[PDB]
Amino acid sequence: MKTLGEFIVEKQHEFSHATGELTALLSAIKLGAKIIHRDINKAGLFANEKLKAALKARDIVAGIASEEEDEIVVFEGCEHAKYVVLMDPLDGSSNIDVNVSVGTIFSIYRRVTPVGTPVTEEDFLQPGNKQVAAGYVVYGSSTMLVYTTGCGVHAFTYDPSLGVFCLCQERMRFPEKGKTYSINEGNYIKFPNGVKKYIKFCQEEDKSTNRPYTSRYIGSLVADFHRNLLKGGIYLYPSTASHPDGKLRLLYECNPMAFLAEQAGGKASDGKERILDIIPETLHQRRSFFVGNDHMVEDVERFIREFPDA
Amino acid sequence: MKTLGEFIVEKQHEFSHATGELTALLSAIKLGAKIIHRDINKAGLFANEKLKAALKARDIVAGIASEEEDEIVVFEGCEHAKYVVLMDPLDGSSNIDVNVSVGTIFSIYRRVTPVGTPVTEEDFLQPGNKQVAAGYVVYGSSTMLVYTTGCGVHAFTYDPSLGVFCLCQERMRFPEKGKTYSINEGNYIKFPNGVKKYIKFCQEEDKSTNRPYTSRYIGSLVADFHRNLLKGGIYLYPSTASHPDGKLRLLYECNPMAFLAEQAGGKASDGKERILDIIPETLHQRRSFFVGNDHMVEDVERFIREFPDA
Amino acid sequence: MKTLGEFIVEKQHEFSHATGELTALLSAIKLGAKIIHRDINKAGLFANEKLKAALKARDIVAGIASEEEDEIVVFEGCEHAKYVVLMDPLDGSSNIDVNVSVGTIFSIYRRVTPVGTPVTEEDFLQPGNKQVAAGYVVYGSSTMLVYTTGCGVHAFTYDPSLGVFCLCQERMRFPEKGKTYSINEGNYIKFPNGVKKYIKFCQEEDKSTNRPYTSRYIGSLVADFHRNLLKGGIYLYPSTASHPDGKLRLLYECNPMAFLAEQAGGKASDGKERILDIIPETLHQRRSFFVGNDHMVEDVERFIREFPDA
Amino acid sequence: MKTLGEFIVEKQHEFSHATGELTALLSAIKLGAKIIHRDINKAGLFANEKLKAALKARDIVAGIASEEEDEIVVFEGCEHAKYVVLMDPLDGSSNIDVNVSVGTIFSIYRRVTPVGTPVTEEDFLQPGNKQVAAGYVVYGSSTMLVYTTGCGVHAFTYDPSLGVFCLCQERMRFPEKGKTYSINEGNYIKFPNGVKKYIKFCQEEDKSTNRPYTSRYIGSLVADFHRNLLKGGIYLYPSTASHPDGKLRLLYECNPMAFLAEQAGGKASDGKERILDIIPETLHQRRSFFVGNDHMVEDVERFIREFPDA
Ligand SMILES: Nc1ncnc2c1ncn2[C@@H]1O[C@H](COP(=O)(O)O)[C@@H](O)[C@H]1O
Ligand SMILES: Nc1ncnc2c1ncn2[C@@H]1O[C@H](COP(=O)(O)O)[C@@H](O)[C@H]1O
Ligand SMILES: Nc1ncnc2c1ncn2[C@@H]1O[C@H](COP(=O)(O)O)[C@@H](O)[C@H]1O
Ligand SMILES: Nc1ncnc2c1ncn2[C@@H]1O[C@H](COP(=O)(O)O)[C@@H](O)[C@H]1O
Ligand SMILES: O=P(O)(O)OC[C@H]1O[C@](O)(COP(=O)(O)O)[C@@H](O)[C@@H]1O
Ligand SMILES: O=P(O)(O)OC[C@H]1O[C@](O)(COP(=O)(O)O)[C@@H](O)[C@@H]1O
Ligand SMILES: O=P(O)(O)OC[C@H]1O[C@](O)(COP(=O)(O)O)[C@@H](O)[C@@H]1O
Ligand SMILES: O=P(O)(O)OC[C@H]1O[C@](O)(COP(=O)(O)O)[C@@H](O)[C@@H]1O
Ligand SMILES: O=P(O)(O)OC[C@H]1O[C@@H](O)[C@H](O)[C@@H](O)[C@@H]1O
Ligand SMILES: O=P(O)(O)OC[C@H]1O[C@@H](O)[C@H](O)[C@@H](O)[C@@H]1O
Ligand SMILES: [Cl-]
Ligand SMILES: [Cl-]
Ligand SMILES: [Cl-]
Ligand SMILES: [Cl-]
Ligand SMILES: [Cl-]
Ligand SMILES: [Cl-]
Ligand SMILES: [Mg+2]
Ligand SMILES: [Mg+2]
Ligand SMILES: [Mg+2]
Ligand SMILES: [Mg+2]
Ligand SMILES: [Mg+2]
Ligand SMILES: [Mg+2]
Ligand SMILES: [Mg+2]
Ligand SMILES: [Mg+2]
Repeated sequence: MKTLGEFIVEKQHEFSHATGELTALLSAIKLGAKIIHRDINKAGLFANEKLKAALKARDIVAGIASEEEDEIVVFEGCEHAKYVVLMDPLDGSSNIDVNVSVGTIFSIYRRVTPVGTPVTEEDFLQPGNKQVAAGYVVYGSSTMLVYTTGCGVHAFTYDPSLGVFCLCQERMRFPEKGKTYSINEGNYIKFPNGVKKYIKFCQEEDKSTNRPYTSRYIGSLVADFHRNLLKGGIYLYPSTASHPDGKLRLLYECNPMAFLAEQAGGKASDGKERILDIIPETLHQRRSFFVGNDHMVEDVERFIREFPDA
Repeated sequence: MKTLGEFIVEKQHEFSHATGELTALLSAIKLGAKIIHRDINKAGLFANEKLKAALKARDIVAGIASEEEDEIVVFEGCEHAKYVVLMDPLDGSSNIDVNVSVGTIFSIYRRVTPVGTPVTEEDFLQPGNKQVAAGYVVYGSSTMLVYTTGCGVHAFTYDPSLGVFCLCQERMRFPEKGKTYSINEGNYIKFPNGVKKYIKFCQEEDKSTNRPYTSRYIGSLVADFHRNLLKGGIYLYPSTASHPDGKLRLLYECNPMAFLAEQAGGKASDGKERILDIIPETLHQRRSFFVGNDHMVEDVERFIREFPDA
Repeated sequence: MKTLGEFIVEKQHEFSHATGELTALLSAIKLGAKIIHRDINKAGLFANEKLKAALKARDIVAGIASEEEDEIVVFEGCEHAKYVVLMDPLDGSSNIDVNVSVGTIFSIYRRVTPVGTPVTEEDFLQPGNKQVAAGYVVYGSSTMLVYTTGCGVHAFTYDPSLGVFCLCQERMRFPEKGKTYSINEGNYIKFPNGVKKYIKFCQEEDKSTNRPYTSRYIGSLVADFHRNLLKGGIYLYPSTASHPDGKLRLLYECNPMAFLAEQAGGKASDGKERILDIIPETLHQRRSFFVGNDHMVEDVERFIREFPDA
Repeated sequence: MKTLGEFIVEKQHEFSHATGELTALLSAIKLGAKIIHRDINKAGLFANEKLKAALKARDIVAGIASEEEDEIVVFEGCEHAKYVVLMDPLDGSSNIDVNVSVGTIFSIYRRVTPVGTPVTEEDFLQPGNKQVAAGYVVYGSSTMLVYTTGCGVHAFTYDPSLGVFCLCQERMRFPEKGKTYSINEGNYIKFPNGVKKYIKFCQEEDKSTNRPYTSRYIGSLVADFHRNLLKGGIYLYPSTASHPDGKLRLLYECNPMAFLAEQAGGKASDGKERILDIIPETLHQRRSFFVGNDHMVEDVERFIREFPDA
C-alpha cells in the first residue's frame, strides 16, 4: 500500500535537483482536498478560501487564479515562489445542494515573470501545453484524487479509516474504446450542426461499433470526466445559445482536463484544434470542449468538419 | 435535532393500535442503510445479501422480493409476520465502480394471505396503491434517507460523526415548477413519438416558461429522482429498442417512487395511466415511467396523446 | 450482529404491558453517549448539558440529579414522566486533559412522588436496591456501553464505522477469581487499619492464591471498574484524611456501580454493609466503596472487621 | 494549523546537508501510527507486523530491533540505509483487551557499521546518548504523537476528521513541580529500601510541598509517562521479586523515554546513574527506571543513597 504523500516524494526523488517546492505545493493541495472532503460529507450536519488560505498560509505559491474571482490573487510574502495555480475549488457547485458528485480542479504552471516580484496575468495566460501539473478531486459516493505531471495519470482513493489517499493506479488510461457520451441536450437548439450530427451517430443501431451509445450527464465536469476516464466515453460542451463561445473556462477547466485526458491516452479539442495549444487571450476566456476517448473526439471533429455552421 | 430512530417511534404512537412490528421493520431498513453506506464509502480504499441476511436476522418480515443484478429473488421469512418487502438493494449498481451516486429502494406491503401461513406471490403482486411505506437511500457526496408511510415525504440527512440520520424535512414537496428533464437519449431511435416531441418542447427557447430546460441524467434512478424532488424536474424511461415495455421494474422501482412522488405533490405514470393503480401480473414486470413535477408529466402524457405510435 | 437499539426493544417486548417510556429513556441515554464520545475524541481538535439537554429536549424523564450540581433539575413539561435519573456525566474528569480513559455513569429510579407533579429530593434519595437500571459508558482506546435492569450485565462496543453500539456480551460476569487491586495509595496515611492490612495481604508471595496481586489505578472509577469486570479485580476508595467519609458519592457513583457489580456476580460494600441497602440521607452523601470480585471484597471486609480503627 | 507532515519537512530544511532519508523514516513511523490507531479503535466492533511490513515496504531502514510479546525480534532492512530503529510497537498490550490506554515507542540511531554492508548487533547496542530521535504515540480517549530529535519535545494531536496530526506544542516541558507518582505497588515486598522510603515520603502530610502526592498507574509506560509530562509526576519501575534487574527493556523503553524526559527538562535514571549514558551489553537488557520531574527523581536517588540494599 502506497500513500499519495509517499508517492509525491518518490517522484520528486527522480529529480536530483528538485528543491521540494513542487512537492510542498502538491502536498498542500491534497490537504486542501481533505478539508473540502470533510465539509462536503457534512452538509446540513468556503471551499474557495479553504484552498486559498491553506495554500497562502503555507508560503507555497506565487499566486492563484480562482474560477469565480474575476482577478488573480497575489500571495504576499510568496513573491519568491515560482509556481502559480489556477483552480476551480468547487466544480459542479449546483450539485452540492442535491447530494450529487462535485469536484475540485487544479492546474500548475511555472511563472514567466521574475521570481521575487509580484505575479501578473501574464503568468496565468500561458497555453495549456506549459502546465507543470494538473489534477482533480472527485467527491462522490467515495473520494478520489487524480493528477499528472507529464508522466501518466496517477489515481488515488481516499481511505476514511486511515485519513490518507492510497495509490489505486500509477498510470490510469482510457479503455480501448468508449460507448458513453455526456452532454446537456437541453441546449440542443443552437448546437453546432456537427454536434447534432454526432449525437445522431451515437444513437444509430450498430452492434459492431457498440452503438447506440448510452448517455450520462451528472452536471459536474469532474464527475463526468472521471466516469469516462474509468469506463471510456466522451464529454461535450459546445457553443450554445447561452454561451456562443462555449461555457467552460479555457484556463480553469479545459486546460487541466485536457492535460489529464492526453496523459491517459485520450484527446481534448475545441472541435477544430488541440486545447493545449490554444494561446489564451483573457483570464475568463471560454471555449468549446470535447474530451475523452480518442476515437470519439475524432468523430466529433469529423462531423464538425463535414457539417460546418453557417 | 431529531433522529430517525426517534421520529419512527413518535410516528408509531400516533396509532393507538400499533404493536411496533412496522417500527421494527423501518428500523431494520435504516440499519441496513448504514451498513450499505459503510461498504460503499469503502470503494477500494453486497448490499443485497447484507440486507437479506439482516432482515432475516430478526424474523421481521413474512417475505422479501428483490432485484439483484437484473435478477429477481424471493426470500421466505417469518410466517407470523404480516408485512412483506420488495426492494432494490443497489440501484444504479454500475455507478459504484466510478464513485458516482447510487441508491437503495424499498417498498412495504401488508400481506394479503393469512398470518401464520407461508407467503405466496399474491402477497407481492398488489397494486402500488396498497403500499404501507416506500422510500430510498441515496449514497452520494453525502447520504440521505427519504421515505413515506402516507403522511408526507420525510427526508433525513446522515450525520457520520454521530452515526445517526437527522430529520431534515417532515413533508418534502416538489417546488411549484420544474425545469430539468432526465432521460437516456442514447436510446432515442425507438422512443415513442410523444417522448421525442416532448424533448423538442423541452429544448424550445421560451423564457416565460423556463425553457429551454436543463438536462441531467446521473444514471441512478434514486439520484436523479432525489435531485428532481429537491429542485423540481422530471425523470423519464419510456419504451426503447432494448426494452419494448420500459426498463424499470414496476414492483421494485416504479411503485415505490410513484408513492413518494405523489406524496410530494408530484405525478407518476407509464405515459397513459397512474402507476400506483396498475394491477401487476408478474414479479418481473417492467413499465414505462414518467415521474416528477405534475405539469411536466402532464405534458408528456399530452404529447403522447397528440402523437400516438403505430 | 445485534445493536443496542435492537436489544433495548427486544427486552421491552418481554414486558407486554411496557409503554416504551423506559426504552425511550435508555435510547436517549445512548444518544447522549454518542455525543459525548464525539466531543471527547476531538479534544483540541458541556457533557453535563449535553445529557441534560438531550434528555430534557425529549420529554423523557421527570428530573435529573447531576454529580456536579448541588441540586436536582426538574424538567418542565415532563412532570408526567415516572423516571428520574442520577448521573455522573464525566467520571474521571481530570483524565480528559491527558488523553486518558474517562466515563459516564447513570442510575435510573421510578419516582416515589405522584406522576404529574414536580419531583423532589425524595425521588432521588431512594436506596440503591430500588434502581430500575444503571450503567456506564467508558471512553478509552475504544468505547463501550455497559448496563443492567436487573437481569444481568449487557455489554456493547461502539462501532465507529457504523455509528452504533453492537452487542458484545448479553451477560457479562466477573471471572472466577481476581488478581488486581485498584486504590490511590497516595492517601495511605489515614487509610483504615483493615485496608492497610489488606494491601499487605495483596503484596504477599503466594502462587497458590495468585499473589502478589498487580495494581492498576487509572484515576477513573468507570475505567478501573471496567477493567476489573473484564479481567477480575477490586476497586477501593476508603475513608482518607481528605475524605473521612470516603470520596465517592453514594448516589451518583456507588449505587450504580454496585448494582452492576452484583449483576455481574460480584460484590459492593462500604466495608461493613451492602451498598445497595444503605438508606441515603443527603444528595451528596459520600461513602467508602469496595467493589469487584466477591472473594476480594470479602477479604477487605474481613480485615476491616478483624483490625478495627480506634 | 500545522500538520506533522509539514512540520517534519520544515525541520529537515533547517539542515543544509539533509537528504530526506530521516524525513522518510519519521514519515513512515507517523503512517504506522495511523494504522495502529485504526486497528486499536476497532477493538471488536498486530501493530508489530504492520509496522515491520510497512517499514520494509520502502526499504527505509538498515534494520529494526523490536519487543513483541516479551520477545525481541531483529529484522534486516536495506544495507544502503544509515538509520536503525528500535521499537515497542505495542506498549501495555494487555490494556488493549480492556479498552484502556496503550502506546507505541520508537527510537532511532545512525548506524555505526559502514553503509552498504549488513547491520550488526553493534548498531543496536549504542548508548541512549547517541539517539537521533525518540518518540511515542499514545492511543487513549484520543490520540497524540510526541517525539524529539534533540531540539525539544514536539507534541501533536490526531484529528480523525482529517486524518492528520496537528502541532500542539513545539517544546513540551514538565511543569516546575510534580505531585503524582506512578508505580505498581503490587511488587512492594522486594522493592529496594530507598523506593519504599520514597513512597513513605510521598504519603506524608505536608502542604508546603504538595504532599501527600496523588497516585496513578495506568499500566502503560506511554500513558503514565504522557500524563506525568503534561501534569508533572514521576514513573517508577525498580527491581522487584519477579524482575531483579527491573522489568523495562533498556533499549526499547528506557532510552527513548529518557531522551524525551531530558528534552522536556526532566530526569531519567536507574536509581543511581543516567540512563542515556549506560553502555548496553545485550539486546534484551532490562534496567530499573525512574523518570519524570527532576526534583522527584532526585528524591528517589537520595533515598536510595540514604537507605542502601544489602
Ligand atoms: N513531486 C514531484 N513530482 C513530479 N515532478 C517533480 C516533483 N518535484 C519536482 N519535480 C520536477 O522537478 C522540477 C523542479 O522541482 P522544484 O525544485 O520543487 O520546483 C519540477 O518543476 C518538476 O519538473
Ligand atoms: N413507526 C410507524 N410509522 C408509521 N406508521 C406506523 C408505525 N407503526 C405503526 N404504524 C401504523 O400502524 C399500523 C399497525 O402497526 P403494527 O402493529 O406495527 O403493524 C401500521 O400498518 C401503520 O399503518
Ligand atoms: N427496554 C426495557 N428493558 C428492560 N426492562 C424494560 C424495558 N422497557 C420496559 N421494561 C420493564 O417494564 C417496566 C415498565 O416499562 P415502561 O412502561 O416503559 O415504564 C419497566 O420499569 C421495566 O421494569
Ligand atoms: N526531518 C528532520 N527532522 C529533524 N532532523 C532532521 C530531519 N531531516 C534531517 N535531519 C537532520 O539532518 C541529518 C541528515 O539528514 P538525512 O540526510 O536525511 O540523513 C539527520 O541525521 C538529522 O540530524
Ligand atoms: O448546467 P450546464 O449548462 O449543463 O453546465 C454544467 C457544467 O458547468 C460546470 O458546472 C462548470 O463548473 P462550475 O460548477 O465550477 O461553474 C461543469 O462542472 C459542468 O460540466
Ligand atoms: O443505463 P440506462 O439504460 O440509462 O438505465 C439507467 C436506469 O437503470 C437503473 O439502474 C435500474 O436499476 P438497477 O441499477 O437496480 O438495475 C436505474 O437506477 C437507472 O435510472
Ligand atoms: O484523585 P483520586 O482521589 O484518586 O480520586 C479518583 C476518583 O474520583 C473520581 O474521579 C470521582 O469522579 P469525578 O471524576 O466525576 O469527580 C473517580 O472517577 C475516581 O475513581
Ligand atoms: O504489569 P506491570 O508489572 O505493572 O508492568 C507494566 C509495565 O510493563 C509494560 O507493559 C512493558 O511494556 P510492554 O507492554 O511492551 O511489555 C509497560 O508499558 C508498563 O509500564
Ligand atoms: O432530428 P430532429 O427531428 O430535429 O430531432 C432533434 C433531436 O435529435 C436527437 O438526436 C437528440 O438526442 C434530441 O435531443 C433532439 O431533440
Ligand atoms: O508497613 P509500613 O512500613 O508502614 O509501610 C507502609 C506501606 O505499605 C505498603 O503495603 C503500601 O503499598 C505502601 O503504600 C505503604 O507506604
Ligand atoms: Cl503526508
Ligand atoms: Cl496521503
Ligand atoms: Cl438514526
Ligand atoms: Cl436506534
Ligand atoms: Cl445502537
Ligand atoms: Cl499528519
Ligand atoms: Mg466552480
Ligand atoms: Mg467548473
Ligand atoms: Mg439494483
Ligand atoms: Mg434499480
Ligand atoms: Mg464527574
Ligand atoms: Mg465520578
Ligand atoms: Mg510491547
Ligand atoms: Mg513496552
